[PDB]
Amino acid sequence: SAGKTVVIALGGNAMLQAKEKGDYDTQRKNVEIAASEIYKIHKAGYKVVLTSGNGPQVGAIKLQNQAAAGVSPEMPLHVCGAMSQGFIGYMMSQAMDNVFCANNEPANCVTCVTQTLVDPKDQAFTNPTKPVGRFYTEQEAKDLMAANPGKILREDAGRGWRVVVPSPRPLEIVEYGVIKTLIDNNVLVICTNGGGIPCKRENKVISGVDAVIDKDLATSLLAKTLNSDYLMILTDVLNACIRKLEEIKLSEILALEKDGHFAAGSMGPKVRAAIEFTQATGKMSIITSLSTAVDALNGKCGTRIIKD
Amino acid sequence: SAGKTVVIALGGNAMLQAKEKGDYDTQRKNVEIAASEIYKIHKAGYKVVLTSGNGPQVGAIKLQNQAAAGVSPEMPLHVCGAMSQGFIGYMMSQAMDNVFCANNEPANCVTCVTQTLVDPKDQAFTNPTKPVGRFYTEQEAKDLMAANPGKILREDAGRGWRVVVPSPRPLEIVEYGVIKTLIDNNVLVICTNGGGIPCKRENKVISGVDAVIDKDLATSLLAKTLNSDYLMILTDVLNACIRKLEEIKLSEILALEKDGHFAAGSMGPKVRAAIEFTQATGKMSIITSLSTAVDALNGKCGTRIIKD
Ligand SMILES: *SC(=S)N(CC)CC
Ligand SMILES: CCN(CC)C(=S)S
Repeated sequence: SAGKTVVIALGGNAMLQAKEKGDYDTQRKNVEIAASEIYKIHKAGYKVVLTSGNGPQVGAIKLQNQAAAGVSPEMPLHVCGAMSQGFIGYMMSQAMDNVFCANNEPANCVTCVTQTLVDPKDQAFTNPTKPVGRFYTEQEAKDLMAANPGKILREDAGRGWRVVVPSPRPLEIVEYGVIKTLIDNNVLVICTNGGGIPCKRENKVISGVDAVIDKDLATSLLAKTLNSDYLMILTDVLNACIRKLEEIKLSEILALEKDGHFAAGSMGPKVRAAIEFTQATGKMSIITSLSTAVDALNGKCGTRIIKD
Repeated sequence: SAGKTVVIALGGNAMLQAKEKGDYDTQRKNVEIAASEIYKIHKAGYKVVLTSGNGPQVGAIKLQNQAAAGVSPEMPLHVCGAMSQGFIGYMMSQAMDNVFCANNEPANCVTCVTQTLVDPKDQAFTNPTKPVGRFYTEQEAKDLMAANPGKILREDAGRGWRVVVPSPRPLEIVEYGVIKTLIDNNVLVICTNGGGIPCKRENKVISGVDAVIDKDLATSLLAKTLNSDYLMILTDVLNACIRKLEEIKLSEILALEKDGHFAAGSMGPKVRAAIEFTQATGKMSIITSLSTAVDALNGKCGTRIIKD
């Protein structure tokens, strides 16, 4: 209630380790591991807003929706997104309620279904870039496409090939006002799972567009709207590398960015979201592993991005 | 801020009319027509908690998970419920946002993923009861029940066959405290979609159990815990009939239930629900149609159950 606010973005490893399978039990066990790292942040007295990504979960749901179109009507990707929030938000808040009760603190936590407005004219709708669901073999992918020419797949960090979808820039977290209310009251809020159900607003009406927003760009948005004290991005990497970055200034990480020093790995969007947050608020952004989250806040490690 | 609280439970006709197929646009429209009716109550200045049922939606998701098992990991019933909460909740909060903005009130609504504790030793777990998904033929039910020995199907109000799942009585809404924080702050809250994801607690750890909870009892319990000033079960039918029932007594409606006046149709749990709320709270339960929600509160029509 006097504690500072940290907005924390979980990554894949909160549910799926290096190419496990997305069965419920595997994911829950992963989420219970994450929930104990996050609790420490709560215990240290910070107010927490928890987001996460979508990739495998919405991918799997859209896959189940194609594979069963014969039997049950097929749902659009935005509706699949909605279902992923239900699912992810469910594991998250169940795992957080158990860690709460495992420390004899009454459960006080919610997941909010979350819409995120985007520009329908965004170039991302002509150019899918965001990998989702399962990994396929180069040859497995090559032929999956020959079957369904609509389907686009691409090679994902070398690990294999993946279905790819539109990933527009997030403009507004629709439920922003309620989230703010909930942290003002010290609720551990879970939301913006997978970046929010992409939508557009067109003369006073919101409707779902088919896409998966970047979990980092969208969490940066939310964090800066909430005028949060910290932005944390949680990976399975100990540091954002280029060499690794420890405490680093906005000026520097900026020059390092425009010189394509992050152009390879998956760190490009994360670095971009840290930068945007620190530019907009002047407060610190952190990129560390799920496993060193408290320590980063404490100054002990991670990449901490700071104002000039 | 000054408004009384009404806890409102939507029925099927909220998302599916009779003989409609459960694709997205069909469901969105029905939701949109209900958002319109519910927005009158908000305008009248009531504090609104919105709940709904699940049956056709969670059934569909479970059928998708079954049908796509060769390709994607099939998820348990409780997870499928959470996914339906995300989908219904999304549709509902988006319609609500749209009505608000249509009438120049900025949006202020959210859907909360909800868990409902139940007793793992409820008799319903070994006597599957709650119908779910789409209607089959006597023909179509036995093939399924024989290619699936353990699939269970039964008739339902005289229209055809349907999968059947444990329907345990609800003991507690886990997110209750956060829901109450929300109406206290004048957020139109949508929760308990289909009665909430059935869970059990043992040893201070919550875990999903494979059921589907009757939406009405769960809202009755929610309203009862919230100390709502009203309980509204909305249906497509306009009175809890047997003689027409207008404003009626707790003494009397109780008797009619015992003289078995609702017993075989589709009212039993709804009247039980209301009786139980008014009984524990001395507050008014209502059972009108969607088309007459305001009018009912406006003490024009309905079934208005009242204490002696
Ligand atoms: S940073 C850096 S150099 N690495 C690889 C050891 C992080 C995986
Ligand atoms: C009772 C029929 N009706 C209006 C005539 C609705 S269910 S909306």
